[PDB]
Amino acid sequence: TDTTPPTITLPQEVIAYRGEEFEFFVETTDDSGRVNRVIVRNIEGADNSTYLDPNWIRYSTDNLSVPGNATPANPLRTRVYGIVPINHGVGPGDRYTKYVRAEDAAGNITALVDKQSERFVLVIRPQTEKYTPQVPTLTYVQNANSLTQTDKDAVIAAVKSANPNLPATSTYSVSENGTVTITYPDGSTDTIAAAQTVDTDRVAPVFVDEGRDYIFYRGEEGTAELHFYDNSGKITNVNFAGDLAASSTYNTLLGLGFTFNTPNINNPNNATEQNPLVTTIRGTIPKSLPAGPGGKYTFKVRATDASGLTSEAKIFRIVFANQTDKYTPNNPGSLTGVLNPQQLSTSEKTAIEEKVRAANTGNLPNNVQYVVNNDGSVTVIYPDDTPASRSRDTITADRTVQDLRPRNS
Ligand SMILES: CC(=O)N[C@@H]1[C@@H](O)[C@H](O[C@@H]2O[C@H](CO)[C@H](O)[C@H](O[C@]3(C(=O)O)C[C@H](O)[C@@H](NC(C)=O)[C@H]([C@H](O)[C@H](O)CO)O3)[C@H]2O)[C@@H](CO)O[C@H]1O
Ligand SMILES: CC(=O)N[C@@H]1[C@@H](O)[C@H](O[C@@H]2O[C@H](CO)[C@H](O)[C@H](O[C@]3(C(=O)O)C[C@H](O)[C@@H](NC(C)=O)[C@H]([C@H](O)[C@H](O)CO)O3)[C@H]2O)[C@@H](CO)O[C@H]1O
Ligand SMILES: [Ca+2]
Ligand SMILES: [Ca+2]
Ligand SMILES: [Ca+2]
Ligand SMILES: [Ca+2]
Repeated sequence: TDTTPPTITLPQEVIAYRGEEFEFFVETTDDSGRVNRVIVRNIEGADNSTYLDPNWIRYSTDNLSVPGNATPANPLRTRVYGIVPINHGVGPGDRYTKYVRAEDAAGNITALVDKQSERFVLVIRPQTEKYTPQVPTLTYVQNANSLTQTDKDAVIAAVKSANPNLPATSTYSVSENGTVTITYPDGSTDTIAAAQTVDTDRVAPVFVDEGRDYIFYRGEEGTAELHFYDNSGKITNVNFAGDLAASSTYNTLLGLGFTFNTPNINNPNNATEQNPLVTTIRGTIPKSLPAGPGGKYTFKVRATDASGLTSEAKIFRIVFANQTDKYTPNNPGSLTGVLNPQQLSTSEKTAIEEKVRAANTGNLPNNVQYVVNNDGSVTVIYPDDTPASRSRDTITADRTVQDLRPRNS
């Protein structure tokens, strides 16, 4: 006859967080392979007792009283589960020792012995003891002792972003100096100290292209890309009219129809070292302005961050240049024969221009004017050429002309 009770395997300690659900499994086997009952109960009561408290601890066995439910390979599984009430205590006495018994098909039941037989300890802990908040990226403010409401909202957002595994219903408050209090649904809390959340914004925005000269070719549309970042990574305004003198040159550039575009000026995180704020200046220096010593505009630009720290006016220049500096003419594919190198005919000059034009398509601007001189050399005149600023190239006669006179005897 089967005279042996079943074997019960279960965790000795189960940590349950106040307000959340818990669940774990009891595994029961017997030598006979069959178990008829699994029970969870308080230690007190008679041998036949099934009384268990509190009401929220629950349990269930899905396959009781069947052959093969309880062997080494197909153990009987009992689910113990429930939801800890939201107002439960979390003091050292907020724990529960409950006893587990099993009975086989021949009636052998496991022994029940206070503090000695099969049992688990259910310990109730606050939700804060389950989570460890990640420190956020620093938020830079005007005054670390007295944050504004947009500073507080900026800290909360950066704490939320670094902690996406905190409970959905967690509430957050930021103190006057930035100290973050995370409050969990059970009322337990957590604090991020001001040192890890905020700092007084002390450094103004950096103009990366300080002292740069951007070459604009007269008569050709060009662009200049200006770069700024900030330690906060946020820039709220770029100013080109800081003082009367900067306001005048800048106003002069707008008169020529230049535009100034900063597409990400109203966005957050728009100005970091890696991904800097970009101002693009776009326009054409007309040919009426000549290149040379005074062919330039000196600008002073200032940028401000969200803490209102404005930088000291910094400098860049637009520098005018002639189209000749940018282009280099191709030589024609063959020379043109001339009866007299001293003085080319009209037809001779015409064939030369045809070949020089044909060799430069895709290289020089389509509206370049070629002047074939009397000696067969070629003046290339670019569209921006003016008396006050010449923009021309020369192709020498030895690249365009071939003597066709016969040789002596
Ligand atoms: C049989 C014998 O010699 N003596 C027992 C005596 O031990 C028993 O006291 C209960 O015994 C169990 C034994 O596992 C625990 O020690 C009970 O204490 C705890 C628990 O851990 O379950 C303490 C805990 O702080 C309490 N939790 C809370 C939130 O207060 C619980 C809780 O009150 C109980 O689980 C109630 O359901 O008790 C200990 O009380 C008593 C039986 O009453 O006397 C002999 O039977
Ligand atoms: C503020 C002070 O103490 N005195 C200012 C004096 O600085 C200012 O003179 C202008 O200063 C700016 C600097 O902000 C430039 O240096 C101006 O010179 C140039 C330039 O911008 O490089 C010279 C250049 O040849 C000019 N380019 C042209 C004509 O193509 C330009 C251009 O005329 C201006 O940028 C147009 O605004 O100027 C220099 O004139 C004067 C005038 O604002 O006011 C005093 O009070
Ligand atoms: Ca047995
Ligand atoms: Ca915590
Ligand atoms: Ca700053
Ligand atoms: Ca040239």
